[PDB]
Order: sequence, then structure tokens, then C-alpha cells
Amino acid sequence: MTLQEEIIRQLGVKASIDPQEEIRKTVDFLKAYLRKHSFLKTYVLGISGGQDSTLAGKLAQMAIAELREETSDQAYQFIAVRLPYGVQADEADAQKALAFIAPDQTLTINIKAAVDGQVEALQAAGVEISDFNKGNIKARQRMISQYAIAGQMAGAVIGTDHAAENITGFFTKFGDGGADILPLFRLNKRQGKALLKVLGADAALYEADEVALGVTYQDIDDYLEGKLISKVAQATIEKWWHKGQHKRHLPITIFADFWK
Amino acid sequence: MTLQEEIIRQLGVKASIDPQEEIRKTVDFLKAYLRKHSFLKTYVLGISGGQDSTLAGKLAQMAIAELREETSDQAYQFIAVRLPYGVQADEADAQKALAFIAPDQTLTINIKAAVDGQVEALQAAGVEISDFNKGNIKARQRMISQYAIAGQMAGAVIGTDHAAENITGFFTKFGDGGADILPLFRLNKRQGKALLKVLGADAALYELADEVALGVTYQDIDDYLEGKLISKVAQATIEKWWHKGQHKRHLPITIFADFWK
Ligand SMILES: [Mg+2]
Ligand SMILES: [Mg+2]
Repeated sequence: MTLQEEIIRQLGVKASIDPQEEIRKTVDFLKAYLRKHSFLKTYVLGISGGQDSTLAGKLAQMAIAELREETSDQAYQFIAVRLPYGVQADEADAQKALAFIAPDQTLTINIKAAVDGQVEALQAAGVEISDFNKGNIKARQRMISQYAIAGQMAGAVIGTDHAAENITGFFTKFGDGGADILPLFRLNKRQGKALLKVLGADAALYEADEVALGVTYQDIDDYLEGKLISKVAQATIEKWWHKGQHKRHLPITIFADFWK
Repeated sequence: MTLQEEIIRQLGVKASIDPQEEIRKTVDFLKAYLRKHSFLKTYVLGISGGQDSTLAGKLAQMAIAELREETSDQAYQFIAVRLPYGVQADEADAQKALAFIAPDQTLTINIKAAVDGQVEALQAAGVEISDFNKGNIKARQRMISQYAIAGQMAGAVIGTDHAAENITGFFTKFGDGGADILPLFRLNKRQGKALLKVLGADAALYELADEVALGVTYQDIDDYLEGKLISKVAQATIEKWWHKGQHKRHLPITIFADFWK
């Protein structure tokens, strides 16, 4: 068994998908999860204007709407959350995402006072905080904001993690990685695009990451589909895989092996 | 196989321990982890004055000190963190804990401006926040503060989770639950006490609202984790918390997961 095969098995990626089926599978998964947890009424999701949160958000809103029609229980709601740090660069992709989703409720929680208070408290203790580090603070503050809403509104927090991020460990641990349920887990990036095409999403919702990673989504996706890619791209992917193992396992106990 | 045996297997709890041995096992575990991750130099831990953080903190400091003696590498440090929300009620248990640990470095990060800013932003959006909820916000903000320190000081974050909390799910998910490495995992509550006895800890550091909150005593939790028979009411209570806390004890739920069904 190659490393590639073993990664493909862990992440559950199919070489190709039926989009419509995958839509249905996800919606039913999201409904089943709610039906089993009878005290839960809401799904909560940060909406960034990016492909992942747009798709997940849409799938969640559909699950709620159907479940509400099925049960006649109006307390079922999807809560979209906007989480800008200060005055957000372009709210335009977000606006389109929200329009497409048509969410039951939208809340805007500005994380800037919280993030700034955190950084000030660090700095006052003599801890300088880099841009990267601040970035992780923001992602983790968004986790807090979403869990706070969920604690008040009988909610489960939706995570946007999917196979193309997971293989690369391209998320903040206990940040955007911090969530209850992962509707998009098993899908690679292009597979996400396909689902959005089938849902009729504005083409602008799915057209730096790759430069940060040193590898393209084309390559990541192809690797996840069991295809052969260049050696340099393979080594890059495999670097990220090994590096991100701790993000992909539970906290390390004395009985753990994977890190040894 | 009873549920109890299966819980005991998952959490790795021994009916009894040799404290000195368990001490050594933990320290060596903490050293090995650092040796393997050559870019890491520090362990980082919130110090609350409670038994769990006191013990974990001490075990981590001993790992660092030894490893520093072994390697002659001075960059190895234990970073204790104080994480009060405002002017803390009694910093006294904390003081004793820090005195016992004798940490290389101690940082005080007041979380109040961050927590307050977070609740303000929530409240301004019309989300009322109960005391419980705020409590979880604080535990998560501590997670943030510790990960920020670790990102700056080439650190791993120590978690204080242990078997008596784990079985009950008695932690905030992605809060105090949020950590890199769990030195105390496998130990029940009284086993923690024993290690601290052997380390010479002031008896005040380990001798509850917790038990009232849970509806069950640590005596009972511990005994259940040691494979002993307890009352039916305590058993049913423990087993309630077990099933309820399963989501805190697994990875985020994917479409392939089973444990919740
Ligand atoms: Mg994304
Ligand atoms: Mg504790």
C-alpha cells in the first residue's frame, strides 16, 4: 500500500462522484444527526464568501428546511454568522453567499474587540505576536463566537473541513478545525465546485492558498483521486500530510503511536 | 464485557498505581515527545491552583529540567501561565502551585478584555449569554492565550485532561480540552493525589461544586474507574455522562462516523 492509497482511505475520497447523490447524502446525514439529538434545533456556520462555507451553509440550510417541513417544528433554523475583524475588505463575496443560501437567520459578530484584547494582554506580558499567530487567534475567536451562539441557540457548529484542506493540514487547530460536524469531509476541492454547480451557485462563488502551500489544488485533487502527479508536488503534499497529523488526531496520550 | 470494563479499556485506568513509576513514565513520555519534535523547545501550561494543572505542571517542569541537563540546551523551558479574568478571587492556591512547581518562566495573561469584547459583540447581535456559556468562553479564551504563547515560544500546549474528567466529559470542548499532549490521561482523581503526595506537594494543593454539578462523587467516579462496584444511581449517573460526552472524546463527526448512532 502506497502512502497515497492510505491517505485516500483515511479521507474517504472517491476518484469521481455523482454530485446530486453527494448533495443528498450530506443533507440526509445532517438531518439524521439532528433527529438523533432531540435537544438540538439549530446548525450554526460562519459564512466567509468562500466556496467551502458557501456549500456547507447551503447544504445545512437545506437540511433544516426539509426537516422543518417534515416535522412541522419551526424551532429548526440555520444561523449564518458573519465574523469580520473590523471593517471587512469586500463584503461582496459574503453577500452573494448569503443570497444563494437564503439563511433563516444571519448574525454579525465583530471579533475585533476580542482579538485586540487578547493581543494586548499577550503584548502587555511581553509576548510579541506575529501576523501568522494573530491569524490563528482570529480563527480561534471565530470558533468561540460560533460555539457561544450554538450554546445559546441549541446548536451544533458546522465545520467546513474537506479532503483538500485535511491532507494539507490547511486549517487552524481548534479554530476553523474546531466544529461538531463536517458535512464536506470526503470531498476534494473540485468536487466541492461540482456540488455548487449542481445547486445553481453564481459562478463567482467558486473561481494565495496555493502559493502558501507550494502546491496547486489541481495537484492536491488529482492526488486525492489516485492519479500520478509530479514528484515535487508529491513530496510537498506528503510533507504537509506528516506535518498535520497532530491536527488530524486527538490530543496525544501516553498510549498514542502516530507521532513516534 | 460490561460498559464499565470497556470504559476502563478506552481510558487506560489501572486499579492501582505505583506513583513513583507513574511519575517516571510521564516525565519520559514528555521528554520523548520533545526529542522527537526538534523544533519544539517549550511546554506551556495554564496554572489554576487546582490539582490537575499543579501536577501536570510539575511533571512538565521536571521533563524540561532533565532534558536541559541531558542536552545542555538552555532553550528548553517550562512556561507557566496565569490566566485570571480580571482581579482573581484568591490567587493563593495559584501562588502555592507556582511555588511547588518552581517554573522556569511565568506569564500573566489577563483574559478579561478578550472575553468582554467577545460577549459584547455577541450581546450587541442580540445573543444573550448565560453564566455557563460565558464560562465556556473563558475556558476557550485560555486555550487561545496558551496557543498564542506556544506559537511564539516554539511550544506544545499541555492539557490537564485525566480519566475522572474524561469519563464525565467534565471539560469545555476546544477549551481546556484543547491541547497538544495529555500527561495525566489514564489517571483517576485519587491517583493524581498520590503522585502529588510523592512529589511532596503542600497538602492544600489537593485536599466540591464539581461533584454537585455532576450529581456524583469523585469517590464513586474513581471507584468505577478502578473496576469496583458502586451504587446503581452513581453508576447510571456516570454512564449518562459517558454517553453524553462521547462527542467531546471523538474527532468532529464525519459521514463515516458511527459512535453517535
Ligand atoms: Mg476553506
Ligand atoms: Mg481539572
